[PDB]
Amino acid sequence: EIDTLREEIDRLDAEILALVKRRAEVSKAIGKARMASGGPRLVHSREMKVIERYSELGPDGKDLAILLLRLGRGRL
Amino acid sequence: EIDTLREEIDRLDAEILALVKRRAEVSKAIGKARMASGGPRLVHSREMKVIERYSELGPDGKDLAILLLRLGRGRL
Repeated sequence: EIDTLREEIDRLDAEILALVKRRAEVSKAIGKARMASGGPRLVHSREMKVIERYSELGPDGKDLAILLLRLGRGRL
Repeated sequence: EIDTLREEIDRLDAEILALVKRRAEVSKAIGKARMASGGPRLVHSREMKVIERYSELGPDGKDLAILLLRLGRGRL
């Protein structure tokens, strides 16, 4: 029944938004700790593994991982 | 400490991936029920509200909502 399915979607989006906001805050912290310690960014090791993880969803999955990594970027 | 922050990221991504997979399955169902009942797609009402919800994250947020809606599209 559509309305039950719709309310399942709204529950899923509440959970996703909360987790993405937290992921953005944690990534920002990791960024601070990288810059405040030098050392290269882990693009080809760790970031590529994150993109591969979400690639299980298909190519819109790869793009989703790319946006999550953008959300973790430092602001002045 | 980086390694603790890194393990928090990996926990957050496990949760996000599980919820996105479920959201894809539920959206597909809503799609089936729409087609199998006619009626217009709720682009300007419901989909726009989902994009607005994720827009709280910034423009990468708008793009994230667009990809979540794509993941819900029917396959033969």
